[PDB]
Amino acid sequence: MLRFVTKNSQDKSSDLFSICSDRGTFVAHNRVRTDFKFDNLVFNRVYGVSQKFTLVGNPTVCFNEGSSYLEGIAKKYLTLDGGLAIDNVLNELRVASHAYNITSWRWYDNHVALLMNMLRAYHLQVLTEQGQYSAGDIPMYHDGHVKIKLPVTIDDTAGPTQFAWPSDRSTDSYPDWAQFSESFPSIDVPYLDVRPLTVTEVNFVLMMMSKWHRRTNLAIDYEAPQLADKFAYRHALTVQDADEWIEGDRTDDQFRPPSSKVMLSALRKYVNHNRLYNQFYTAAQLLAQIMMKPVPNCAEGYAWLMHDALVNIPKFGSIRGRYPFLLSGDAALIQATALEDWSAIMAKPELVFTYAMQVSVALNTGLYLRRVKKTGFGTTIDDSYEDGAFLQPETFVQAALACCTGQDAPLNGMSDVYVTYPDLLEFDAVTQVPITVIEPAGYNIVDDHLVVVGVPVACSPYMIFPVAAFDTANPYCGNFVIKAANKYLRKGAVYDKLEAWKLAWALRVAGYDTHFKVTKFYADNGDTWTHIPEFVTDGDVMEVFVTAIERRARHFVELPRLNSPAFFRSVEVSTTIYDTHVQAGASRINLDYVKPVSTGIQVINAGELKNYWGSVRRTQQGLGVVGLT
Amino acid sequence: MLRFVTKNSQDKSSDLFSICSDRGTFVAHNRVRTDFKFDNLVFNRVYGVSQKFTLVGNPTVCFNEGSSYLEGIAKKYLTLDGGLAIDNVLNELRVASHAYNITSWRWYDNHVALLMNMLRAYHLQVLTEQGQYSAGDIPMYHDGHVKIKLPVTIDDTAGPTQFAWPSDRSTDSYPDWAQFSESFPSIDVPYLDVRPLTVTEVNFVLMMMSKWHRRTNLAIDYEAPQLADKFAYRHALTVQDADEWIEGDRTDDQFRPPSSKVMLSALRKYVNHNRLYNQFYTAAQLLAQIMMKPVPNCAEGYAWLMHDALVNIPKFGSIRGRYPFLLSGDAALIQATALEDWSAIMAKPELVFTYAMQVSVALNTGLYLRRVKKTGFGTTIDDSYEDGAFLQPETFVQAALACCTGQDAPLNGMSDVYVTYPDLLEFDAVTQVPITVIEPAGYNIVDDHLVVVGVPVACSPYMIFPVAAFDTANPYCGNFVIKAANKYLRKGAVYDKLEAWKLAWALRVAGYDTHFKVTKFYADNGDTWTHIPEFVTDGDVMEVFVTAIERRARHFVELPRLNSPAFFRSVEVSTTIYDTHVQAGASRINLDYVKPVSTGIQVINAGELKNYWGSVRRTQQGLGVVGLT
Repeated sequence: MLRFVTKNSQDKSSDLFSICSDRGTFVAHNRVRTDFKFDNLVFNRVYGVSQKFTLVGNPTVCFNEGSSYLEGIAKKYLTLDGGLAIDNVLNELRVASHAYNITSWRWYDNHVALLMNMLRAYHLQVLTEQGQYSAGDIPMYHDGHVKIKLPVTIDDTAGPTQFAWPSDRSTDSYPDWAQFSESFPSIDVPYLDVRPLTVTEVNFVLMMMSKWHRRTNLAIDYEAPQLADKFAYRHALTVQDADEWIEGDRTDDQFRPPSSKVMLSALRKYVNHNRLYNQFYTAAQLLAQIMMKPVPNCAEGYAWLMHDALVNIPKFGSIRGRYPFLLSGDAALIQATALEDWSAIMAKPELVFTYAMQVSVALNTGLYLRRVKKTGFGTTIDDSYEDGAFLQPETFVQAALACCTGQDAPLNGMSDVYVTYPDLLEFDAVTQVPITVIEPAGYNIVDDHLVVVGVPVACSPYMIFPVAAFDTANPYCGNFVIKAANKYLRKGAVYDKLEAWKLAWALRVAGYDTHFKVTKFYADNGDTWTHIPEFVTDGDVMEVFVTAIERRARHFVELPRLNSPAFFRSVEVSTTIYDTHVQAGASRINLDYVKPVSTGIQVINAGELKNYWGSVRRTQQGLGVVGLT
Repeated sequence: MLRFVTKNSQDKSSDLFSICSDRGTFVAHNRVRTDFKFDNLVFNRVYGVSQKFTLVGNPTVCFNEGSSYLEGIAKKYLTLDGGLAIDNVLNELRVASHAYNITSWRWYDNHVALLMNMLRAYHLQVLTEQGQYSAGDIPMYHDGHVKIKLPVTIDDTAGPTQFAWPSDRSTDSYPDWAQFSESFPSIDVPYLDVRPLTVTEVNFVLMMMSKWHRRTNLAIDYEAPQLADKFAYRHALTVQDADEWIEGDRTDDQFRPPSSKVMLSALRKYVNHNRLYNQFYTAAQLLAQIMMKPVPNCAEGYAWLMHDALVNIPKFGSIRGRYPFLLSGDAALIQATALEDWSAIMAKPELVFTYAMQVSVALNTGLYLRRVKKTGFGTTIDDSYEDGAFLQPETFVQAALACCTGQDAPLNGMSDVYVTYPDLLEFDAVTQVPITVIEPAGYNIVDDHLVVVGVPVACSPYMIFPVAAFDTANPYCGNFVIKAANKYLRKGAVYDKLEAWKLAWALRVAGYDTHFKVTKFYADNGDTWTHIPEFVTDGDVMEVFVTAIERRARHFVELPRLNSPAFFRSVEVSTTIYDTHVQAGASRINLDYVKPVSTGIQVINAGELKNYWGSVRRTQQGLGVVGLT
């Protein structure tokens, strides 16, 4: 995850932003300078381009059965090829079978749900103490023309301002827990080791073991039942503050949730003690992938925002506190990527939020990129693009990321886990958008409802600028030249679709709107980005007519008559970012703090694609899932 | 003096401004263009920077005893090494001793006070006929915050609008004068030869022989008693118009002071006839050095303006009209610098005023430069800077000029004459400034009084731009580059003090104010120059923190986030002057008119440092008084 953010070490550094949001949303400002080079002299415009992101979401959770993983177990009981040694654990058990039949049969170690719960609680408490925790509210689209407003399940103003405990006292049951220090396990039941945790951190862990009530519209407050019906924890001291709060003995005031630092320390201690590096890596990946979506500045863009995601979080199971000697020894085949990403998150916890911000934009753009690159602008005859990585729900987000940006998207590192949108597997997926009553201008409104085909572009690429989405030079590349039209006639300046869009974008930045035929280039002011129109994607057309290029009221850098001969000059456009700052209502990272803990940790760089330890690579032939090498 | 103004012949030319001032002060406008070169393309801002100068002053005069000089005497009675030949004058006297005992013993030729009186009267009459002669008035400092207002000894509005005679009729006595044409002197008393002067010019000379009453706050209207108690002038015609005005015979209307042209012609005739080139050169130097001070645009800057100067003008004595044959023959060892500067002033009389304007700025800046260069920003361990030229009061102004600007400051050319500030010999000199009652912002106000240490910078260098005050590139140099910070941390962008000031100045010009720690950069609008803050001078600090660089209301050329990595670009700044004009309420000079009169004038380029015929040179080791070579 860290390498993806740093673009494989851009000058061995990158930048991060902490989580901040008001009313469930936050703007993401930018400052850029766009050049215009014609007549061998340079003009420029410095403009502020913003981008709205929202934390509001309602994903569908699926706490179904999942496989077991024993990576953070001592090297002498695990093995790369020999796997789990049941003979060694029976010998060291201290007949054998008499313990086998009791509990030694399950072997269902998996804490992904617990780690995800602790992470989302940390994020929610961060928002709480920043004075910004509240019920979500999706923004409205006021543009004089057709207006969009969406509902929320919980009202913002009545919504809670404080992150209380997820579960509600005196309404639902809790898992039955009791401290357990016996060497010999007695009941087949998850045993989780929390020995080195303080009273408050172990209290927080076992309280988050309970079930989760949703009290807000945010995407990370999803519903979650109790991870285990019964369980026991390996701790020297018997903790019952949570138990006292379960009954009326402890009041709400005296059992307030801890501060963000305490939850972060609890998570660090838990993962370090149980050697849960890969499991936490998967948990962070999933939480970031479900974190948020970008608020569109166009009308048809909200169709992407209407969709809800489906997540496969595995059912919880912990065999690490059953036997004290499991963790005695260096951990077995811990992935190097997991170690470095874990060190990066623990050093800077905002890395997960920044990666979520990058991944939302990359995925939303890459879905459009794949719906276009399948047909290749309609000059691909067969189906030899091999976009099949989009099919299996696990490599959905990874394939979208790889298609949008050339970088290797990081696989989830875990089997039967994914974040997927089932209804958007196919690119000819129609969506309906509830729409208020205002006269139209060619937004193909049907029965007072925007009909949207496929998935729309809903964000500017200004947080991943070198995206290289297209092969040719374009605004996504950043620097491009504007060439003369293919041939000039009465209708005017036959232009190829992609080059026509490039010209339209450059003129819209420069202050001239353009008129097309087979009518203008509806864009956004705040975000002077002009999203690619449907004439590029439809593939029925290959040349387009630009009739007239007019002057907007907000004039800017002056250009000649581009759409006519003897007056056109081959201007070229280059933009650079001056200042970016995610405000609402930064922290530099370099590869100096990446150095992971290698003391008593066996590290394998190689991975097997069966467990999804790899990275999907986009090539010209198409996407492709590649191992970690 | 001329070479100092022309910077040793800048393209063999320079520029001058005539004296002009309203209410005792005059602005000094400028127009400059500041560049900003980053991303291989150039931005610029063209802004008007002004500077206020005031003629108001109250120097302390000291008409004490001084040495005698016989330079403009015939070559056969003076000698470079043999000196005054008393045998030759006794032979040519036409016993000898019988004339010795009478008058031939004194030999006290010195007219410096008379020449200075005629020059200041010329300047005052110029101001009078320009409709700008009035009582002085020091400007007030209105800035919303703490405000400064200073008093004046004579009220402006009640102050006279016309330059009347210095002395007051029917209040004080006058020197007793009578025409004298005898070959044989009778009484030991100064005898000054005014033979070729007209009636009005000789009248003006002998009237200025009287004592001077101050009727204005200007610095050149200083008090002066009558130069000689008794004297007689060598003139063919007995002039008594001044005598008639002494009594009631002549009214005020009929004895108005002459026009500026008449006084200038009188001075030219007097100095040419008596061969007073060196004496006039010293008089012009002194008058220019006391002319004026720059009005600061900062608060603590007025402390320099509060100070008063101490001047050593020698007591008058003239042995040149005693014997008609003294001036018969070519003059003896006249300095070449004196001749060329005399020719330049007579051709253009505004050279003295322009040199005064240059010298005020150079001296005020160089005092700060020496108070800093002694410690070398606090990385000099010993006292091996050899600033001892500042100690003796005679080479005070010269040392300040040499320290500010690399050019050789011209020595006074005369012994026991100086313009000096006794209390500012030491750089740890505290001064108090009367201050009006307004809430503070960190101007260390004590008991409603600005406490100021040392001497503050009170002027912009825009009239001497290539100043080269500092060794490194800086705004004083004009062109400099802005480098990356030494190292970046949470507080932000460790910067060396000098480079931090360079960055602050460049940003303040560009429209961004900057915040420092160990708080901003208080500067002036009208004069966008930002004076060097105390963190540069204190020498306790060597690195400074720049926290944030904000955008002012009056935005200008846009720059990226300079104080952060991945966003900083090494901008470079260069400024050039577009138009300068000294307005209130120019005259080009080239080295074509410099050609001095060499007919019957013996000229020596070499000089002896005993009589202060040299030029103090600043080197890296320190200052140093160097002869004329």
